[PDB]
Amino acid sequence: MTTEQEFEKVELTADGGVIKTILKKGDEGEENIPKKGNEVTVHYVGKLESTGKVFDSSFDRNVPFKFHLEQGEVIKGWDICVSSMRKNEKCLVRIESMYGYGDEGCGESIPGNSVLLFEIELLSFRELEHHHHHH
Repeated sequence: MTTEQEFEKVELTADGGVIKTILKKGDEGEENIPKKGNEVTVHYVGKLESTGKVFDSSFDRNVPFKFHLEQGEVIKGWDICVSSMRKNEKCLVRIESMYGYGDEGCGESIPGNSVLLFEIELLSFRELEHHHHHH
């Protein structure tokens, strides 16, 4: 009956140091692993934790925007989350200044070196073997 789940955060995971919170866990899937360099489809949404401001724009709550993993658009914040997701799993990731485009300044909703939360749910993915076959 928990409305506020007592979840732990993963602070600086070994995949390049990103903060993500475990919400749902992948039930089972050996082949069910979305990794970088491969094509994945996910939706992102949430709020600005930096001030607790919930998202309310004409675009974010309306348009289903999705990116692909490792297309150069994603740096680290999404990268660690999606490359460690599962098709039946879900985590909340923290987009910090260095985890996002706080360097270049190119953001979407409110990119001001603030910490934002995006719920990433990997509904579609496809592991493509693009490496030389040893055997």
